[PDB]
Amino acid sequence: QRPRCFFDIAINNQPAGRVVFELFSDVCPKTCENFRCLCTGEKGTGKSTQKPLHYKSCLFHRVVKDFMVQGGDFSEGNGRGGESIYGGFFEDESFAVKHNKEFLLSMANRGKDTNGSQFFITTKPTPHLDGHHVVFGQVISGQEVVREIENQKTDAASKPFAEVRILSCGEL
Ligand SMILES: [Mg+2]
Ligand SMILES: [Mg+2]
Repeated sequence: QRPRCFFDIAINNQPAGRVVFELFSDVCPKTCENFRCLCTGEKGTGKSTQKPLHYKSCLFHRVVKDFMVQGGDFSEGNGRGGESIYGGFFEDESFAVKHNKEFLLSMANRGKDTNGSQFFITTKPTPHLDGHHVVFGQVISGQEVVREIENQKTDAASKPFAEVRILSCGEL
């Protein structure tokens, strides 16, 4: 069975609901294990960042309407940071799953083989990302929460003016 993970979201400290993901561990096992462990916090402290390998209290720092919502920068909160559970970054595992629909879970990166902790959730088909970002899961519930994140007003760097925070997270 494929694992299922969750985020409980708050927007300016007001609960917005839970997003649940299914992870395609049969396609991208190393990528899925990283995300799963970042949900539970179970791998402890990031090697280079020296901060918890954990999405708890992390933000959705980049929102682009009709494109995606992105988070997981636990160490800098702005896209510059993060790290994987393996230390630093890990390689792009599979391009098998297409970015052909809303509500797919995919790895953010800064070029080839730079997977860390940052992830995004598509909000429309984004096929041009195929071969660039590894899709590794999908929303199963909480689509309306994702839409509420997507519709946030953002600053000049596409960061929501509201704090879109992962209040709690884990594995089901
Ligand atoms: Mg390779
Ligand atoms: Mg790129």
